[PDB]
Formats: sequence, C-alpha cells, structure tokens
Amino acid sequence: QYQVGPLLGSGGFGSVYSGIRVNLPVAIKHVEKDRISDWGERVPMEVVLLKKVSSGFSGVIRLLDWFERPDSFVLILERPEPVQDLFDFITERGALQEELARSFFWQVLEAVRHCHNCGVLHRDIKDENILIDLNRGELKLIDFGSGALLKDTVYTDFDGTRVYSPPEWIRYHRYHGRSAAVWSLGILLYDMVCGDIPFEHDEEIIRGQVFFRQRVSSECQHLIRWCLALRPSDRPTFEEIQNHPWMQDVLLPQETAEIHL
Ligand SMILES: O=C1/C(=C/c2c[nH]c3ccccc23)Oc2c1ccc(O)c2CN1CCCCCC1
Repeated sequence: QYQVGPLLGSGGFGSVYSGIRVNLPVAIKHVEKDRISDWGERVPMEVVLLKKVSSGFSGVIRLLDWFERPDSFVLILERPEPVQDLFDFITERGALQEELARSFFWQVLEAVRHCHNCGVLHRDIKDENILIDLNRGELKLIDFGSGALLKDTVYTDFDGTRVYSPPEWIRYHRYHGRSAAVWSLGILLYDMVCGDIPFEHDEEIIRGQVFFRQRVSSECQHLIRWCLALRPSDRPTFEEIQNHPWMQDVLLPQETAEIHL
C-alpha cells in the first residue's frame, strides 16, 4: 500500500521514513512496543491523541492510518513537500525577524489551542516538533508521543524535553497542563527571536532570569518574560497571549511564505 522512501530520522522511540501512497506524500513512523510507556484505547497514546486532534483541518499533522505488528506499531502521517522543521530553519537562518516570529508563533498558538479544544495536551512543544510547509507558509505540530489527555488536575509524569520544562517540574515533579504549555511556548518564542533557547541548566530554569542575546523589541521581551513567569498562575492564558500587543496584525501564512520563504 505504501512505497517506503529513505529514513527521515530516528530515536529510542522509533524511526520515520518518507513514503508515497499508491499518490500522496506521507511519513511512515515505526514505534517499538518495548519502547512505549503510555498506552490508550490497546494502542500507543500518540494514536489516541492523534485521532482526537486529527479531525478536520488544523496546524497539526494528520494521522492517515495506522497498523499493528507483532513488535511495533506503524503510523502513517501527512507529509508536506517541501518541508523543513523549525529547528533546522533556525539553525540555517539565525534569529528570526519579529514579523516572521509573530506569524509562526500565532500559528503555533492556534495549533496548541486546537489540541486543547480537543482534549489533547502535547507536552513537548519545541522547534524540532514543528514543521514548516514552505509553499503555503503553514506550521504543523508533530510527535504526540509524550502527550496526554488534557485534564485539570496535577501531572506527575514528564517525558518531554527538559530544557523546555518549567520550573515547577524541575523542583517538584508536578505541573498543570496549560500553564506548563505556556512556559514551553515562552522558551519557543525566545528561541525564535534569539536563535537559541534561553536556559541550558536546571538552576537557570529555576532562577528564570531572562537575558536577551539579540536585539529584541520591548513588547516581545515583555511577552516572553510573561510566559516565563516563575509562578504558574502568573503566566498568561492563551487568550492573553493572543491579545498581547506584540501579537497584533499577524500576517497570513501565504504572505509569510511570499515575503519570508
Ligand atoms: O512523530 C514524528 C514525525 C512525524 C512526521 C509527519 N510528517 C513528517 C514529515 C517529515 C518528518 C517527520 C514527519 O517525525 C518525527 C517524529 C518523532 C521523532 C522524530 O525524530 C521525527 C523526525 N524529525 C525530522 C528531523 C528533526 C527532528 C525531529 C523531527
């Protein structure tokens, strides 16, 4: 049913190949049964999570199908072409212009709101888990493998990216969903405007003091420092982020593509 192309990447979860449906581009993701920690209804949680979010259009990668095998699951995912993940795109072009960071950040926030509206919390938002559809100028979120059903009580597990994790996890091994998500969005927007993440080490995370290494407007610094408030409840809601003066007059993905890509 698919034509396996070349390997696109791999970790200790699995391996993802480029592929063609027999005519659409897809990505074929192989996950080891040995290596899954969280299961759902029996399937890897990613599958539960993607079915929940994969209705309709959005800035989330769609699950086209999946298969079980003796020792592994295989997920069949949308693949835009051409595409570049945001970690790459930042490595290559350095810190982004504010206008482009605003366009990308908005789309991320729309994708994250959509997951929450569907009861899904991603738990590993970061540049590497974001794909850019270069022709249309649209961002898509990938890798729901550390996700969870969204809930209002405390989380005690985390298998996301440490440097993107908030102070309350580092210190207490506890966080709530939306507020830990807003923190990682703070790390992400800093990453976009500065070209790298603000904190490398547990104690800089706990300290939460933000130093800017690049010229960044004041409103953006304000937004970033707000998402990165040490007390969870001092962090903005998604709505407050989107009503932030720095977020006004965002460009369309298509204008973003014409100007910047
Ligand atoms: O869940 C994953 C996914 C889904 C895709 C859906 N369409 C695509 C198109 C290209 C690449 C990946 C995809 O790609 C994944 C996933 C999990 C881990 C991982 O290391 C990759 C491959 N990645 C490409 C290289 C950058 C580092 C991470 C992203």
